Amino acid sequence: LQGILTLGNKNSGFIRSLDDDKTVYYVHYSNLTGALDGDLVEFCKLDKPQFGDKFDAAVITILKRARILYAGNFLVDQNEFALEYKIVADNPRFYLTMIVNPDSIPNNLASNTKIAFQIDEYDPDNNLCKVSVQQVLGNNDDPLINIKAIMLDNSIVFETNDVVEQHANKLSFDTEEQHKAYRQDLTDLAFVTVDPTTSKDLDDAIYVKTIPTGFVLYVAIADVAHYVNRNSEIDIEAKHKTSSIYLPGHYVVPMLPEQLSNQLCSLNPAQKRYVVVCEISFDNQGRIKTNKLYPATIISKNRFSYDQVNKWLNNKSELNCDETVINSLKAAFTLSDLIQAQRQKRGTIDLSHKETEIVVDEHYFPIKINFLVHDKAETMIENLMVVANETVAWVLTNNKIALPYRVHPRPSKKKLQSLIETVGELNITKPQFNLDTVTSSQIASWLNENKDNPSYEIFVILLLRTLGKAFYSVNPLMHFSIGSNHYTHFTSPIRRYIDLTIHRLLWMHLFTPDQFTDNERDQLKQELEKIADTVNDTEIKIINCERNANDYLTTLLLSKQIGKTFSGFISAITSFGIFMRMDENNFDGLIKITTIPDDFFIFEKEKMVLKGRKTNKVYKIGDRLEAKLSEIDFIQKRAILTLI
Ligand SMILES: [Mg+2]
Repeated sequence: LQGILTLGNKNSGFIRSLDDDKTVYYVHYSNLTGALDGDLVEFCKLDKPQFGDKFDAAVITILKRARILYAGNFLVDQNEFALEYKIVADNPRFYLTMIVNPDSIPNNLASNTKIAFQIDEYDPDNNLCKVSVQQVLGNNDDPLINIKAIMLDNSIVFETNDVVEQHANKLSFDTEEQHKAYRQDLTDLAFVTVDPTTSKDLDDAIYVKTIPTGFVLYVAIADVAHYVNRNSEIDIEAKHKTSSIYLPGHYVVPMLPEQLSNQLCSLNPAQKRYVVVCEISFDNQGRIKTNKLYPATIISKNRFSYDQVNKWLNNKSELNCDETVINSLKAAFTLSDLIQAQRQKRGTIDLSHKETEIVVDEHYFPIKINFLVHDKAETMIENLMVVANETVAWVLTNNKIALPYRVHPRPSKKKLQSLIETVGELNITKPQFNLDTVTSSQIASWLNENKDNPSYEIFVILLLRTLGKAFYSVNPLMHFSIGSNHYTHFTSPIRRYIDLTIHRLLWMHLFTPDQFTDNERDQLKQELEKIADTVNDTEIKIINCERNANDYLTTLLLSKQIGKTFSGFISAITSFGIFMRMDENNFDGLIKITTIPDDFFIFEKEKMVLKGRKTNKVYKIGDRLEAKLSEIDFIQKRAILTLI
């Protein structure tokens, strides 16, 4: 009766009901009744029986639009002494015909200008709507303007909020805060930051000490919850954003304003800074012995890039820093290798695979695609952050404090079975573990014994699909790929709202509980599941925004390479053709089913293969192919390939 509409191929789609069973109904284009992708609708089941799989439905009314603003290109032409206005929506799932309100059009608005429009009225029987221009965004051919339009279409805020920046500018460094009894003075320790050269997120610093029995690790995290009070204007805006946004060209939309992100909560060299420390003692095998969490004061001694540290590692350079910093870094790498070995022993799934980035010029035009490489300095830093994240999750759990976990459930038996059959056709071994009971360690061993297989890349790709997305939950579910029964996000509160919330929980329950009421603690506890829901919903939008931006920029790059031949492998098979992942750029192009030579090919859904009816030739996931880039579909932002 009520559900969320999702539009797909050919702008038919399906409705996911709001009931407990979350039942799915198919809806054909002709039965949408003016509804758009993501809208909440009232729907009825069709009096037709069942073709198969699921029931069919029709939309009755729209209960709530997914969006109020839509991006599009504005066109103006004069025909017969009369101006004619047209909008071409950016989103190919926006299928309605638009009548542009002329009183919304500035006299100076030229053709090929990106705009945002709203729907003023619509006619569900004719798929016609009246729209008004609400924002003029800029030249429609400018790639940065298209990236900003994509954010708007995904409901992602990117304009600076001056009110919030003004509130943030009132905050300052209180010199007396370091003399509070609850705040440990750590200003003598040789903390350092290690980050990408371009990053302005400097909210974590590390120091590692050797003791005779092993190591002491200090992970110092900028004390953002100390600066951002719950339900302040800054907090509300951060909670709306949920996260910083990262797009190509190192374009960042920060979750928090500048006076926090670049000053008071930026652990800049030689500045006193207030932090929350996770201090963990290890034995000489990398096993955790003890831990403490506490507010502190530090002075970072150095700001390093991954590049500087890696070059120092392979003796291709040297670091101009104190000897205390050198020894901390050496112990950090030693400790990190030990921690890595212990986590592999207990069970953890290394899902590393090929990853790329798009290089753009100063005008945001894409230049080339780079493959990212394994880096020993990132691996060390990430290893230490993971152990802090897991430790904080256990400390909060041990103290019976409700929190948002970062969870990643074990995948179902049926999904594993499907995976095993697909990859078996590629000479990936048959695993011996029980599919009901499979542990993180057992998946790791399975991956390890196939590391030399030529199809290891599609193996990891398919495994990642099988595992699906991690998410946040207040219920204590495992994190199957990290390998822990309890895990959360604690080390990045400058750019993730969950980490900010975790910090608030520490303060209100462990650090200074006497300064808060039980109603404050219970008010936050009661809101945790809605915070998790909003962050989860917005994470889907952010991932979609990244996918949109990557498809836009990569097809823009590929539009200058028509006729080029690419080698690659089949990454997916659908009823409308073959997706081939190109070796040279890691991007999926579409080979349309109808145009495949030498036979008539039929989609077989159970194995997800195309089979030729006359020759029995099979296309399957993992197959190696060569294909010619024949066109760019700019409507759907797809690269179309033809087999050669
Ligand atoms: Mg960092």
